[PDB]
Amino acid sequence: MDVNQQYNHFLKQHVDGEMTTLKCKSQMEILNLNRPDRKCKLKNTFILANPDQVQAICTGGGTLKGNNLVQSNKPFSVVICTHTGGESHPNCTYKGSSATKKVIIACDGKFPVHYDGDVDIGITD
Repeated sequence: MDVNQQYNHFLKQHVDGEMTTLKCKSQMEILNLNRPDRKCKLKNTFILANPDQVQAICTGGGTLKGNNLVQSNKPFSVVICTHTGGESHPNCTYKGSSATKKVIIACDGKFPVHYDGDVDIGITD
């Protein structure tokens, strides 16, 4: 299929089948090192699934809400990394939490996307 670089960016920021609460420090450092001023991102949600399962949200596996937002019809295992302290790397502190939730993402045609990666995917149910 065709490459959508925003889809690759989405997978890098939000899709990791091997993510755990204990891995928040290492995974957030990766995201924070690419942010202007290396400001501590206040939250990031990781989906424990393969790209095909998440891409499907855009092509038969999701409910259209509003403003290009689509809610997955099935729940996903997620890991949420939440800021507890720091303004910038390397003084960022995170708490990891696990949940099972339908995810809310942006779809550009058949491609999950995130614009500016300054926000996060949504969770519900």
